[PDB]
Amino acid sequence: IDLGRVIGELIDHRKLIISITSVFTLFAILYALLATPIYETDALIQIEQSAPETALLQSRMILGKTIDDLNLQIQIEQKYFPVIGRGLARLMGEKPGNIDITRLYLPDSDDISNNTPSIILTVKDKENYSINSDGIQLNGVVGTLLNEKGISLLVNEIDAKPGDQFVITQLPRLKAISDLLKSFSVADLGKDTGMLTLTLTGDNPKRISHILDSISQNYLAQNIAVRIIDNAVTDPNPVRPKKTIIIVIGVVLGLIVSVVLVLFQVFLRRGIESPEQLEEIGINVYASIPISEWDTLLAVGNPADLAVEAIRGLRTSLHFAMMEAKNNVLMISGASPSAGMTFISSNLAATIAITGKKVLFIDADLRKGYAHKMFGHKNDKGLSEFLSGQAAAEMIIDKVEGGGFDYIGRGQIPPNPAELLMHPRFEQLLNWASQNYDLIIIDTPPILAVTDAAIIGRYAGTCLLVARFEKNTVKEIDVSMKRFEQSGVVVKGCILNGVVKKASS
Amino acid sequence: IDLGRVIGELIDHRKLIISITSVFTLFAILYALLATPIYETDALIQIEQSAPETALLQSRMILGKTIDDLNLQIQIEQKYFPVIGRGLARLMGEKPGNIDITRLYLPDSDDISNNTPSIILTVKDKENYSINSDGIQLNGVVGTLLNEKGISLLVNEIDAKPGDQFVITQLPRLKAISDLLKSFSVADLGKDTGMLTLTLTGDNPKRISHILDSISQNYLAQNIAVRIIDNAVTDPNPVRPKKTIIIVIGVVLGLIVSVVLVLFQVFLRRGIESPEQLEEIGINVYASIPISEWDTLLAVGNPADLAVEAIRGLRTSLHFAMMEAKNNVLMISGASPSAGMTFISSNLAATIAITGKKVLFIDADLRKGYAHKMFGHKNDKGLSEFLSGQAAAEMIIDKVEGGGFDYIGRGQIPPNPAELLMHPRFEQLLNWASQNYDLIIIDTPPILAVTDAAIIGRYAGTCLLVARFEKNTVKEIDVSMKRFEQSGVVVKGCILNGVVKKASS
Amino acid sequence: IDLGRVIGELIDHRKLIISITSVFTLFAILYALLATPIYETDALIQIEQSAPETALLQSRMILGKTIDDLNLQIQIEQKYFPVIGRGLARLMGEKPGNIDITRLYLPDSDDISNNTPSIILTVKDKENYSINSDGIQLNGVVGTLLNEKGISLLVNEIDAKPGDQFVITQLPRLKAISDLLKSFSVADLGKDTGMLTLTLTGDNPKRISHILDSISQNYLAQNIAVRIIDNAVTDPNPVRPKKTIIIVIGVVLGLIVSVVLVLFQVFLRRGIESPEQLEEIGINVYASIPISEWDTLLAVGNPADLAVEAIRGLRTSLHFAMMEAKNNVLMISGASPSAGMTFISSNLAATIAITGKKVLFIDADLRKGYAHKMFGHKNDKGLSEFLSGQAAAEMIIDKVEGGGFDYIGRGQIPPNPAELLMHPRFEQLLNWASQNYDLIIIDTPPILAVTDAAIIGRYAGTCLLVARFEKNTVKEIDVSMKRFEQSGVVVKGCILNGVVKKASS
Ligand SMILES: Nc1ncnc2c1ncn2[C@@H]1O[C@H](COP(=O)(O)OP(=O)(O)O)[C@@H](O)[C@H]1O
Ligand SMILES: Nc1ncnc2c1ncn2[C@@H]1O[C@H](COP(=O)(O)OP(=O)(O)O)[C@@H](O)[C@H]1O
Ligand SMILES: Nc1ncnc2c1ncn2[C@@H]1O[C@H](COP(=O)(O)OP(=O)(O)O)[C@@H](O)[C@H]1O
Ligand SMILES: [Mg+2]
Ligand SMILES: [Mg+2]
Ligand SMILES: [Mg+2]
Repeated sequence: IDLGRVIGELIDHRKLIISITSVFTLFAILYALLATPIYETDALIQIEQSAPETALLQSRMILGKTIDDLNLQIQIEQKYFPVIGRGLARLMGEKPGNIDITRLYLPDSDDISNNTPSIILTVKDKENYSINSDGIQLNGVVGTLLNEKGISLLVNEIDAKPGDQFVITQLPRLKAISDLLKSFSVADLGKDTGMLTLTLTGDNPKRISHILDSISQNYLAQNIAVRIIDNAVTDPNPVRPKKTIIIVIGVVLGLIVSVVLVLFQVFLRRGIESPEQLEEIGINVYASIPISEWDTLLAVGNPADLAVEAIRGLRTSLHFAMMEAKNNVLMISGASPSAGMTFISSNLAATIAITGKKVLFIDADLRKGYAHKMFGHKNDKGLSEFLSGQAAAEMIIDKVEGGGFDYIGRGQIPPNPAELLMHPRFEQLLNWASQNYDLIIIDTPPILAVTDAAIIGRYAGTCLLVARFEKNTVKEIDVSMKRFEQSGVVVKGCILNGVVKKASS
Repeated sequence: IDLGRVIGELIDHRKLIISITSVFTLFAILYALLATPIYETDALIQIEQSAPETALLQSRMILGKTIDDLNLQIQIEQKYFPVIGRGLARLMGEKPGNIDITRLYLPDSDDISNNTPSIILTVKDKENYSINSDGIQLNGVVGTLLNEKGISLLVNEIDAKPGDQFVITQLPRLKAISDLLKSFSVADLGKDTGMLTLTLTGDNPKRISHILDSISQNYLAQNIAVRIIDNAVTDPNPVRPKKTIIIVIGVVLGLIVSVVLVLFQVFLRRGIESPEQLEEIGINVYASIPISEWDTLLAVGNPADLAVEAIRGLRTSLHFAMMEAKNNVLMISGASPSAGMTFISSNLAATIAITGKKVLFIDADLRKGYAHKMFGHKNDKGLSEFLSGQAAAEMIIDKVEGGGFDYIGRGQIPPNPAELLMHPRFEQLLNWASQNYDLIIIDTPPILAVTDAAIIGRYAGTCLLVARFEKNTVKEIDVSMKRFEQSGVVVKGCILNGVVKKASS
Repeated sequence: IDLGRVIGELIDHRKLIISITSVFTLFAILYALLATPIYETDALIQIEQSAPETALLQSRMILGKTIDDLNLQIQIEQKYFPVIGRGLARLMGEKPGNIDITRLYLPDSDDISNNTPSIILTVKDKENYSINSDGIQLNGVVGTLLNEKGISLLVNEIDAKPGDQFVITQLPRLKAISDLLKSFSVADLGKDTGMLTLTLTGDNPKRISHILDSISQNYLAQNIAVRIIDNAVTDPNPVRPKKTIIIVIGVVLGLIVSVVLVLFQVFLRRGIESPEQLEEIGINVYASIPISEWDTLLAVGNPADLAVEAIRGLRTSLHFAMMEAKNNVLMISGASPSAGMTFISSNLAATIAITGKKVLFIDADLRKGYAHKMFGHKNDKGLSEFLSGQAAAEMIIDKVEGGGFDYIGRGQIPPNPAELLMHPRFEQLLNWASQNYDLIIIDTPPILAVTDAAIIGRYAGTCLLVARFEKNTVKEIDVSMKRFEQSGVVVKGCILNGVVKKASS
């Protein structure tokens, strides 16, 4: 391999790479702007050791005393239905509300799994609110305590706009202790000094400072039955999410997945890339027709098309190739269907007729031939009707309107096309036509599908294959040439079709 | 690869390398001369340990006491609108001013984000000043305190020229402590001694000394409720920016990016570099025409041009190549447009006519032919009009004024050029002309674009391709030769055009 | 590569290597003999630890007390205008003078940058002196103190010749302390003992001993409110500059830069080195003419020259090469101008005429031909006048005086040389001359520049190229041979010219 090839492949697939990288970067930006910020508060205490004090601070007694003091077993969560509602509310500048609950007691269903009872509180005004646990609706008022339906609740100082909802959960004490212990860290920072740094992370910058102050005070009171140097304060810059590293990771991930996909697609290509691939085997490529981005003939609708220019190049190439041929019959065929045989043949006939030579076009695709549709037709009396014997040699020839050449349609689809094409009346037709016309072009089905082309090619002076640019492979074209030679038909060469411009070439 | 090639490439691209390196060095010099200088002050104290004292010095209690003492929570910044205004003011020798503020209290909006209120003070004279916070204009006087609009301010000892502006911010205490702690360092320097080195970096050489003295005094007073050996002094040589290393890094970065760009451009070149590239394939290069830096013929305006000398070399080469040819018709063609076919053909006709031989020039570029413009014209009755049949063989031939040879213009642009060129009247014209002239030169469109050149080349005794120096590639020229041979036209050889002098060759 | 080639290259470039190495060694010797000597004084004290004492000795309190005691803040420098004046004065045996200043107080301008005020003192005699600070001239006398113009000065014991000048600077205290601390070192030398070695380097062998004694005494007095074993003494042998290592480094640096330059020049050579380089391609080198270090013909002025001997060798080689040639016309040409075509042709004609054969010399360089100047001329009626038709075949032939052969000059420079040379009168001239002379030699312009040589070579029986020894390359000669063959001219071979003797061959 070489650098030029890889750079060309990257240039060709630029749209895919850009789209994938942009999608990944957009997802990264959305996550980094919608993820909830996490603040960190710190405190510094002095040990008058410090190896067992790390375990004493994280023991369930200290944390449990803190949780009992601060009522951390009442989980209040602002209610947003979607997974991005909270982030959108924060971005729009909306101020989150809060409720001070000093007493909560749910009926404690305590089944096998749901060990955490929860209710939903809807704020109707600054004073009253509605409560629903499992569809049971109740009404409560700030101030006076509520003892109804096995539910006890005391709510103070609602701070939210009316219509807001809050999920109130009474999680078990061990769950609260585990949650507190997950986000709480103790370090020595000197490995020998009495200095201990206590760290607590959480999404509420004031609550975490209060929690760490309570932890420190409880530990201090417990020890004297240690010195608090730095009481806990919260860093106003969140520690998570780290937006810049997230976005950089997203961009690099997009680039690497795009490069992997591009390499995978490149290594899985088998189609023909250039005429030199065919010419390595020993197949003369007589032309390369580009894609015409422009039920009518292109050589007639848009005579100045680039594809028609390539076809004129093919015409002047054939005027020299088709010399010293046994007759004036040219047979266009191919390996696979929808390669361009009818396009090539019809347009070539048009470009050769505009130069003043009489041209006959025969649609010998007795199976899926649509030439009569493209030329303007009387569908009666095609090639089939002549071959089966129910027509004459003069009632099957029609004239293309915007063309300048005659044509013979397929006719009705027969049940035995390959056996009709073997009748000697076909050779009689070709011998008769080879005296009233200057050129005869025959369109045929593929050869890798059926065998009609190989029957027709016996009476053809020149035979050319059509290879589609990306679809067919060199193996298919070689197999087709060999199958034609096995049946006694000499293929003059190939015609690459549907070519497009690639920066890797 | 070899050393000579890389040295030649470096010599050829010297201008690009010099420009890029100079731009990078200029940017580095601008940064190193405009970046604000940062001074460093040091102190040395003695510990009568020293592992917890590093944490005690950087604790928020000591720094907070220092900040409360020195009022470091009032941030005063000189106002320069651009990002280089301060550096320019320092370079021009301007003395920065300062204000001693002993009391500031802003209304403390304290919204979600802007936790730091700020005002702008404009100095009108040595005594009075103007204040604007959010468009609210107020006037104040040094001395008497200001208590207006929820704003309290006491300003003493303004030292600046009138018209200067100062941004006064009241940043939060924790922000001030964090900023102080970011630029403050403590080290032991012996890992066992009681000697501690305290270091403080800042842009004001006196303020940092005062701050470090206050830090040391506060720590000393706290401990006795330690010895100060070296009170803080400031090194007058700034520690940042380090100009020499910055400039060296800039120069080396410029050199490496220039070398990378040069290597990238060299590895992405595909055009023809020397006639030997064409002669490897087996194409006889008959000449190499240099660029003529000098609507007129070069072989006439400047007969002593270097390009005309190369064309005379081509003329004497052709006088030997064109022997034993079937007729006296020469066809100049090419692979891509704007390669030099009309330049080469017209100048060659001029140089062959100055030697006393009758020369006919034909502009068979029926699509974009401008020869009549270059020769002085009566645009009627060109090649088109003759081919279509509406003109005679004698009404199309005109004479070049400063030339010495006849010519035939294209005429009106036809709708079917390639089909006009196939008429036998073209061959009749060439056969008639081959008896009244000594040489016939035909200019043609490219062959990779259209097929006109391949129609004309049937009646041409000699055919030569023109390859542009850097534009065309060996692949294009090989494809063109093969496409000409496929149509029965033997190409004698090639003509390299637009050559320039490269030190890598 | 092989050892013989590199040894030969080194022998060939011996002069360059010797010159570069001698220049580098001279610069090294000048630096090592003009750099100011730096003495080192040492002391040894005993610590009754020693880790904090290193920091206590280098603290600003001890050094500041020393500087206040010894007045190290008054910098007195002997005035020499050049950067080598002090070294020259020391080498000539001149004794430096000194002044004891016990009180200095400058006005202390104290601007942004110049924090060190300074004055210049000129010694008029043993008693009085002149002072200038910024053009303000004052006169002072030893003894009585000076208090004038904001300048206070007390000068004692001037020791210098009259007319000497001294720069007196009052540098800031911190600058003096930093300078003292830069050259002062403390070491333990045992890592555990109480022994401390104090080291001080400076250019005054007595002052540094006094300074180190003061440092030790101040530290000793401070500690007792330690034992001084070895009071400071100065090593009379300077520690810097180390002359021998400096000179060795200079010599080795010169050798390596010379070798690098030689290798770079060798790898950048492209010219022809030996006739075998041409004979590899398949070009017969018929001679190799050496440089003639000796407006006249060499074969006439100095017939026994070595170059004329090589030309006689070429003559006897040609007498065999030029057999079976179609006529007796020899054409000397070349690739690039100033290769030796006229030298070779004229001298060859002289050496062939001295053997009794009639020789005609033609100067067909119609552009820059100076043969008539070298032969003695009547500049009228040259080749140009004959070709244009305004002269006869007998009025253009002249006789060389000290030669023995006839010649034809170019004549007036024409506007169309290449088109004059194509006239059939040139062939008529050559055919007429080929019957009255035994040999005809034609001198021509280069072929890589113009095409005249290729026009003339059609009528030349033998054609030889001239390649200059170092200038031309094998590529140029191959291109020239190919361009001659493209135009139908067979080049018999080459002639290497301007050869010199190289030890690498
Ligand atoms: N170079 C081309 N540019 C534009 N359209 C093309 C080109 N080649 C084929 N086609 C069109 O795509 C369709 C498939 O080609 P077609 O020749 O009809 O199939 P088949 O090869 O099986 O006979 C057709 O409608 C044809 O007009
Ligand atoms: N060696 C050259 N030196 C100077 N100008 C040139 C040279 N070769 C081509 N040109 C000029 O650049 C333009 C493009 O060349 P041209 O021959 O006219 O295009 P084309 O090859 O398509 O016929 C022209 O204006 C031509 O005069
Ligand atoms: N081997 C040589 N020894 C001494 N002088 C030489 C030698 N070769 C050429 N020259 C002199 O150097 C100059 C350049 O050579 P010359 O033959 O005149 O140029 P050109 O090859 O273009 O005709 C001349 O003055 C010539 O006399
Ligand atoms: Mg079909
Ligand atoms: Mg053109
Ligand atoms: Mg000369």
